[PDB]
Amino acid sequence: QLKPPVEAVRSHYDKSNEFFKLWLDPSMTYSCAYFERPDMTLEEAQYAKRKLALDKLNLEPGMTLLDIGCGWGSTMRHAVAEYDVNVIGLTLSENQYAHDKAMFDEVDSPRRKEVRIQGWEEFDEPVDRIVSLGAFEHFADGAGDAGFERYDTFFKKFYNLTPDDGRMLLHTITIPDKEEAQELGLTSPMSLLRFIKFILTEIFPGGRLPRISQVDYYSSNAGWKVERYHRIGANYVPTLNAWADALQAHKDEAIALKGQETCDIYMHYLRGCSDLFRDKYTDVCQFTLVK
Amino acid sequence: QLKPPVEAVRSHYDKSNEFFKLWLDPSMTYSCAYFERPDMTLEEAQYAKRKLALDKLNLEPGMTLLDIGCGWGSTMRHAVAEYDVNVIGLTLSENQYAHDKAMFDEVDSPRRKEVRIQGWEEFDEPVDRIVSLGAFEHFADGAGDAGFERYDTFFKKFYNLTPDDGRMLLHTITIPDKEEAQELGLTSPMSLLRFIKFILTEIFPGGRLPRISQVDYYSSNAGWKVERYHRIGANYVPTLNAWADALQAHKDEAIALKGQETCDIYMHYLRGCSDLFRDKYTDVCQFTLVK
Ligand SMILES: CCCCCCCCNCCCCCCCC
Ligand SMILES: CCCCCCCCNCCCCCCCC
Repeated sequence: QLKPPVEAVRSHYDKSNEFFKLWLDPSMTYSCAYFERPDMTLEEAQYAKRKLALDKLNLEPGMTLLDIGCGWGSTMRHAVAEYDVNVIGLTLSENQYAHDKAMFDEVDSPRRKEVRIQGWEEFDEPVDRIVSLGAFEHFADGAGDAGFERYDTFFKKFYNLTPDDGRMLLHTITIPDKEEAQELGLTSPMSLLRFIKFILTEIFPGGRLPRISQVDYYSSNAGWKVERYHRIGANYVPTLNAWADALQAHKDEAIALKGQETCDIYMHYLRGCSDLFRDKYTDVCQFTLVK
Repeated sequence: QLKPPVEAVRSHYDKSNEFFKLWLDPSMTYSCAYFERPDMTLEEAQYAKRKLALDKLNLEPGMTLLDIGCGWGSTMRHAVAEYDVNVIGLTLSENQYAHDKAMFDEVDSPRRKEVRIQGWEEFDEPVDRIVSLGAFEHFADGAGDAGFERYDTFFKKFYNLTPDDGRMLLHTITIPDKEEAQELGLTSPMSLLRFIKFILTEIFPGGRLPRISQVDYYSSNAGWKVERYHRIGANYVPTLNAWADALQAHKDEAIALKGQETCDIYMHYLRGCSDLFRDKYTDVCQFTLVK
């Protein structure tokens, strides 16, 4: 069976918790926010995003929630606080794991709070609901076994680990399908091609963005149905600008911490990606998957 | 002023003359062929391509021809033989220079035969005609001063080094303009994006493909007029398949020579690029530039 893209993932997310601390919001949510109201700060928007997702799971207290690619815990920690469920978080980052583990010590609840350095490929317990925010772009990747063919194992797996009322909220960056790209009038100048290369080179090695039809094909092949396609990628512009701005604001702390080049790399990364979503070149979609 | 992309260029073209010898035609022409007649071998097609270009220069004997990015000499060596002009060749490859230099010893003529390790940025003599086949994609590159803004220096320079009847045959891979890409129905799946990244990573670091309108803008800004746009990119499929096939044919010699990975890399490179032109994602154009 499958090998998790450990080293690829670690090269990014294990860059330094203090480094990310500088420019992420306070909840350290590392995925597209949700400006449900025009006046939310970034941090309130991250809450709104977490909420928005968790609400779709029809969670009841006592249930077990699996969070795949649980980042820095915000989603788990929020799922317990606001829903009273037990949570299991999957991550491949040592830093993220270290931090979620400690962040758990703080607040208390009769609910289970587990973070693991485990891949979805290796998970094998029964759960009630599933959430994954901004991790999916790594699932087509593997320790030398990459391929969208992997989505197939994925959806069939977690269809089988969940009850008959089982639900999955898959939140992920996407790219337009043939028909829709044409319809958008999308075009790929040389600057853009250089950028993606830069991204796949300096930021997210082995990352693969799905087309909605890919998520359909493999999900339904497993028996899933999409109760909703919530396209919300426009929110990534405010998000990404916020991150970029904060990083710039801490330019001197950041150069002090992980170096000159990295400020440049990440500023370039953050500024650049903003435009991708501005231009509708990329999107973010939240699939509500049911049986 | 400008610094030539020496190390970027050397990383590719200085891979090994024996290595390229294995799969290039016998003239070792490293650019899109021209199957002027359906039955030409690759080698005859390279001649047809060289001819096709040189014919546009209205060369007379005694004239001086500058070949920019003269590759492995085929164009120079052909320009003397069939036109009786003196030739200067510019290259940044040590291997290419070594080889053209020796290849010159062989055949003889009262005509000057010069190959130099010099950039177009550094050239400063007067010439009658100018040819450049498959080098142009490196002109927007520089030793830390890349940018299409460079084309401006280029065209203004060689407008000034040539007489009033001066002509330039610019032969280069291109990419579609906005309007035309849309019209072609072009689309950039993830596989394609991964590929370009692979290309700009493992094959042609810093390479930049022009849009026809870019060549127009900068050329005319210098005073040039395009007497013809000869689009001939479809020929690159036969060319690239030929190269790929030959390399495969010599798989064992090649693995013996520069290693396992490199056979893989270059097979992947060659096979892959073929499709780019098959799909009209990229093109090849020959600009006849006049005053
Ligand atoms: C080529 C795509 C690489 C895979 C995407 C990994 C993003 C994982 N989410 C957390 C970070 C989101 C940063 C925004 C990415 C925008 C492009
Ligand atoms: C991203 C583009 C890189 C710059 C192009 C350099 C090609 C210089 N010609 C000689 C080699 C031609 C090989 C075919 C290239 C097809 C893509």
